[PDB]
Amino acid sequence: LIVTQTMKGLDIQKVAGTWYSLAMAASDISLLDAQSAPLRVYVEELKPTPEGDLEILLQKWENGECAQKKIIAEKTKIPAVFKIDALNENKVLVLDTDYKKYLLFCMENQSLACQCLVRTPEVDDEALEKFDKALKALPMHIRLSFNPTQLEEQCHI
Amino acid sequence: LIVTQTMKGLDIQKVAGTWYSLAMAASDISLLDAQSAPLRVYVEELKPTPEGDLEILLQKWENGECAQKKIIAEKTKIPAVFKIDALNENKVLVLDTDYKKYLLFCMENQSLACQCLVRTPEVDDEALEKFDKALKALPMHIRLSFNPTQLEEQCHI
Ligand SMILES: CCCCCCCCCCCCOS(=O)(=O)O
Ligand SMILES: CCCCCCCCCCCCOS(=O)(=O)O
Repeated sequence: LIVTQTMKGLDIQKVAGTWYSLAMAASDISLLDAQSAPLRVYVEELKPTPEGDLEILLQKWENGECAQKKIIAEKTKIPAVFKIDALNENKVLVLDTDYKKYLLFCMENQSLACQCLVRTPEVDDEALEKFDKALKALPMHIRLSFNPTQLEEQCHI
Repeated sequence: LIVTQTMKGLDIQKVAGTWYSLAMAASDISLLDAQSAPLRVYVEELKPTPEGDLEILLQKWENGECAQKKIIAEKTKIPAVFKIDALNENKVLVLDTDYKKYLLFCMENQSLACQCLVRTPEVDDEALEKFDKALKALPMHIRLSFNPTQLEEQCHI
């Protein structure tokens, strides 16, 4: 592991709905620098299933255009940790959430990216503070932040 | 203005010599995101002149390659503020320095980029702390950081 913050008592059902990728950070600049960078992903919505897996809808710049993406995170024995089936299986960790305003999560394979998710297209200073505090314990080298205008655009244009 | 930290008592002669661009931050992502981004510049050396102007040597990715650059910052009535002659004249502000370990500066036209400069190819946590504290009073949206290996490479490859 690298991340050692996970949320206790996570009720996955309650993260359902609309999210905005307010800020992102990664351990390597190449993970986030270009518009087409591997982990430069913009969360649209989370749909927990009844079995407790997590369907994710997001946007990614790929074809020289903003593409829709539907991916599936499978549950593990840890309620705050999920697993996506890629070539090498990537781990998703929910560090913290209050369900109604913000959610903080990291993705790790080694390399790592984290995001601050918010419910509304607004700069939540407080959620950004939690994000930054969760991150000082991590070796990040690129950090991005978006404004309310960009949050309402496809791929944060 | 946007930046309202400048260093008091700056002795420009004493910033002469070798510097490393340890961290950079900008108000807009486009200023720093790509390798060829406008303000993605890597400081090599500062040469104050006897009149008190400041010659800057730096590296910039431009031709699909890492290019050498020699630019001149002209003094103003404020010891911590200098002016580069571009199409629109850009202002350079020295926020803080201890001459021997770190220097913090911002460039502003509106948009803005700041850097944490260090003498040695080492992660100075303390200088990075000062940088981050000087920045919370600013509206930055992209932040980059480099490791010791990259600091010894041309254009931080
Ligand atoms: C509880 C938080 C939910 C996790 C948020 C989404 C993680 C997305 C991982 C994308 C990997 C790369 O995606 S790709 O389809 O473009 O290859
Ligand atoms: C005391 C600190 C000294 C200031 C550091 C250098 C500022 C460089 C501004 C580059 C502008 C863009 O440069 S360009 O030549 O590529 O167009």
